[PDB]
Amino acid sequence: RDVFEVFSRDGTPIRGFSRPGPGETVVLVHGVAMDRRIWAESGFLDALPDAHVLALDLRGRGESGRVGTAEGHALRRYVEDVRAVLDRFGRARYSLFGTFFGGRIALQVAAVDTRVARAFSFCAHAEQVEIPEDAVEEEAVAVEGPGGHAYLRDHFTGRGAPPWMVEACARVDPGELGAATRGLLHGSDRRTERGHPDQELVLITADGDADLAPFHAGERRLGAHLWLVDAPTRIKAAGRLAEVGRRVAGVLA
Ligand SMILES: COC(=O)C[C@@H](NC(=O)[C@@H](NC(=O)[C@@H](/N=C1/NCC(=O)N2CC[C@@H](C)[C@H]2C(=O)N[C@@H](C(C)C)C(=O)N[C@H]1C(C)(C)C)C(C)(C)C)[C@@H](C)c1ccccc1)c1nccs1
Repeated sequence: RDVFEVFSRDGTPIRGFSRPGPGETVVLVHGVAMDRRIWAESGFLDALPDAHVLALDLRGRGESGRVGTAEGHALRRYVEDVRAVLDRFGRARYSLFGTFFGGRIALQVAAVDTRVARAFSFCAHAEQVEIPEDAVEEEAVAVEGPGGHAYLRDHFTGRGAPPWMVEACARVDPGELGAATRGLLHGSDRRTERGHPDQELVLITADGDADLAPFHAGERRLGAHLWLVDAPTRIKAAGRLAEVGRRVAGVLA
């Protein structure tokens, strides 16, 4: 792997790795309490042996610049972070894959960037969501304080998350956990749109998801394809991420 840095629209440095390959260029977008190490740890990366893989750390996570404000964590800023990565590698065609909120990011990048030929959203749908201000602020307080990593660890353990997902939370600065959480009140509630007719949009979730309605809504509204994995919940579906990688590799082939 090679490392890269790019600068987002607002000056934030965005750092990542490039794993060269002869195949399609795939850009990987992690979730809120994660960093780019999840792709190797989950087995997703080994499922794409031929692809040119680009994996960034979103702002405030991993090796990328610190933010520390809620508006700095607005959805539009993460979209700018990903588009900067698309600029550095100069391709006309990219396939994006995002986990959890990273899926929402990938969908929004697809809406605005005609270089995105495919976008895959793992365990996130594309529809409008009502965000309860009070509960999100409460969660920001929990995650940003001294007990914040333990709060997330305990929650994800108790819901059967894979170990890599449990462990990743402790690698995120508590101040950025709080700011990213508050950032969800700045634009993340809106639905995403289709960027252009030829785009391939894929949503992935647990067959046991308690709320499949918005996933079906995306099939209808966006012409998205819905992929199911065997799991009772979205968190547990993350145990199937390597398997999903193999299915992505079948599309890219
Ligand atoms: C139903 O969702 C689940 O089954 C768990 C699942 N979450 C999500 O799919 C989505 N979100 C949510 O549904 C709600 N949102 C929350 N908090 C905002 C939020 O998400 N976070 C703040 C901390 C950060 C780790 C992240 C998170 O995970 N928090 C958990 C908490 C229980 C540990 C958490 O969901 N809390 C809740 C409350 C309200 C209880 C505080 C909502 C409807 C208000 C948007 C994410 C992907 C998203 C955010 C914005 C736009 C669209 C989607 C995940 N499992 C692992 C990673 S994401």
